[PDB]
Amino acid sequence: GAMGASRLYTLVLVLQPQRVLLGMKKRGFGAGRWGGFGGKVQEGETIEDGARRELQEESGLTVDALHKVGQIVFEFVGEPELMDVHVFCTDSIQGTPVESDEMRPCWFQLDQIPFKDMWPDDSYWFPLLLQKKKFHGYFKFQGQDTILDYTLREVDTV
Ligand SMILES: Nc1nccc(-c2ccccc2)n1
Ligand SMILES: Nc1nccc(-c2ccccc2)n1
Repeated sequence: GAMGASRLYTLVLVLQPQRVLLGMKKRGFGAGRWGGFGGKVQEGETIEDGARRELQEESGLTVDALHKVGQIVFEFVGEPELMDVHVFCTDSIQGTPVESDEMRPCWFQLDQIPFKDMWPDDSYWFPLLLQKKKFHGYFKFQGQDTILDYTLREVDTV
């Protein structure tokens, strides 16, 4: 039948030549994992404005200019609504990251990407992000650890 309805999310990676900024989620769904900064797009908000807003709210960083790098759809067994995540990256920042109620930030060298403490799907698409290759992906999860199905492709245009 019809593909499930999806909720629009953004996800932002601050990716510099030698390091990436990640936030450890302090509470809720996915708590205890390092990831990018993101959340739900609000009514009337452009996707990129939502991405900038999520970065500011969760990390304190203000950036003008994000680059679209990928789209990932997440599905969780037992929940009919999908997560439609638009992924962005920026290399140029001009402030300091701060701990927020949602996220605790640390910088990671790019030979120390903390995959063991990141969502399992990141092992597949994060390498494409690091190579500056655009991608579309889909991951079906049983709970937070187990992938039952996934698709992934490199694209020329997101
Ligand atoms: N906590 C939780 N657990 C399972 C699924 C979801 C979900 C959220 C937004 C959109 C689609 C699914 N959220
Ligand atoms: N990379 C990835 N994979 C699956 C789910 C998530 C997620 C993280 C925080 C909040 C909601 C979903 N992130």
